[PDB]
Amino acid sequence: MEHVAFGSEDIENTLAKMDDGQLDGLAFGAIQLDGDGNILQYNAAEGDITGRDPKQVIGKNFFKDVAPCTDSPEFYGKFKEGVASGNLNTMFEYTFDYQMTPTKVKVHMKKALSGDSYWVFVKRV
Ligand SMILES: *C(=O)/C=C/c1ccc(O)cc1
Repeated sequence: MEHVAFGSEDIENTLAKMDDGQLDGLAFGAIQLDGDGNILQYNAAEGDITGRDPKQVIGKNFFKDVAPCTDSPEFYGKFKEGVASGNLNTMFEYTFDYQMTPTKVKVHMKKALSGDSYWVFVKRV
């Protein structure tokens, strides 16, 4: 297992150094998106939470296809403001309820170190 804590202030530095294998060792869900919301990476802990197979969701659009319950001002809207402003770093609670038992989570969205992709981090609450 990888020793990085959910919500660490340098989290994007640590994850920049990891391959696909190491992402699967995190204690929390990790999804990497491009500026359009297409899924670039999706780790095993996130599938454990949502029941999605990471190999099937990679390449799909998070907001249009995989997670329509996040297509809302409070989730997708904050993502789009962050992409546009170049500053994305926010934490909030949310409920995932599309094709799954309604599940309360804490979400941390943050821009990647290179500034051209974006992380969504998820843990149960
Ligand atoms: C509501 O539609 C949320 C869906 C969702 C969140 C996170 C995932 O990894 C997969 C689906």
